[PDB]
Amino acid sequence: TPQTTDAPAFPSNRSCPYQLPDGYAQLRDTPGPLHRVTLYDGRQAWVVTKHEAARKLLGDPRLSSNRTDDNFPATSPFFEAVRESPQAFIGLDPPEHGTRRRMTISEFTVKRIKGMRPEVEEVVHGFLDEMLAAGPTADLVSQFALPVPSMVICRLLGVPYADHEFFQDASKRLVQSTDAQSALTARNDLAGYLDGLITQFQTEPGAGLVGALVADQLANGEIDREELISTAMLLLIAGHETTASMTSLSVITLLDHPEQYAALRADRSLVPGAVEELLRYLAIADIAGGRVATADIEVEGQLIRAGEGVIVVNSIANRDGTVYEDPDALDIHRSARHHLAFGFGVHQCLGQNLARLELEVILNALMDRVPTLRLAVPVEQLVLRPGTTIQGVNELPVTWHH
Ligand code: HEM
Repeated sequence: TPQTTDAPAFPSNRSCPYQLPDGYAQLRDTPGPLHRVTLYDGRQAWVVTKHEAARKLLGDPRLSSNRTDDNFPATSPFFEAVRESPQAFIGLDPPEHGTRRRMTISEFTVKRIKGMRPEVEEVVHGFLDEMLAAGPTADLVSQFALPVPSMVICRLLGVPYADHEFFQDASKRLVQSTDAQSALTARNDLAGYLDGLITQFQTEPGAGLVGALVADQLANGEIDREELISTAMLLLIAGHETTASMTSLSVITLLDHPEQYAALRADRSLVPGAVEELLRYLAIADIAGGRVATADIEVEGQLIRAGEGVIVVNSIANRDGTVYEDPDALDIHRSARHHLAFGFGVHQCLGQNLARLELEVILNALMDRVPTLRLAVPVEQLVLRPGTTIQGVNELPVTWHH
């Protein structure tokens, strides 16, 4: 009995850190902007598998971001936790979405990211000093990839870095949770911590975004205390986990393309372009594109009906050969313009330029301070996270010149 299905199981896991899962390359190859998939609980949904339809759909207000909707395309138990938990603005639609997002934008402006560059370099070179002095081998993840953006986002938010063991652990448990209870637990841990910080700030105003939200919006009744907790938690978790994942994966990927990595070292003006290429190619938040239709939507002769789930899969859309010639080839010299690693439209990544600055600084610093960096293990021995979470590795053994 043939087992071929026209709604394959989704998501799928990467077998190579920088290549689409076999299932996804297949989805990519099927003509038409949309394909049926079967989600973990048996329910069916659409995935968007082409670049222009991804942009169009991400821009269509008929696709809601409400993750508490009964028909939201839950991809794992994490989403069961999401569905019964309070929502940050990532799960809101206009006009509510804008009123919350605009409370946070001031920290992420181009001018502000510019003026973070000296601070990001200090943090990066700080953790490099320590790692290089500490041993001849290291886990790049715990010793460098994670602490750097952790310290940077903590200062932006006004979250004390002194508490980093606690909130880094809770962030991991939440984002990488495989069951709903573990996710709810990690969320509750972070929420109680952030609640304490809020009270503290009400007594003694504090620095950072959390400090400003407490002194301004909360005091005016413009945000709920619970919403402020959700907002700070989103930025705190996004701020840690995304750039950390890009760092480890970029290192693995560049070391597998030595000719391009050498070109990069020889001409640092190539770094911003290389960062855009690595973003396109690694697409680490590739299912952070879930939606539910609130009205019927016609998509090139296919119909998304009201109440149906839609996942905009940006890793697949980033490998659209009609936009990126030889899409599965890493090319730090290509134009990776218009890529969807950060989404598109009203929910386009708030932190995108912070992430870009961090990755530029990091790559330049590794090339400068540790040009002999190499993996301490074969790529094959690394353990990749599953396709239900942010892509990456939890451990990355590295070594360098003895
Ligand atoms: C390092 C690479 C990063 C990638 C690939 C990435 C990816 C994405 C994607 C695909 C979305 C769209 C979600 C959707 O449409 O539902 C998003 C939204 C978001 N990101 Fe990023 N992100 C990154 C870094 C960051 C950083 C460093 C922050 C710091 C706070 C951040 C904060 C956010 C927030 C708050 C949203 C929600 C935006 C909204 O709903 O209006 N991200 N991200």
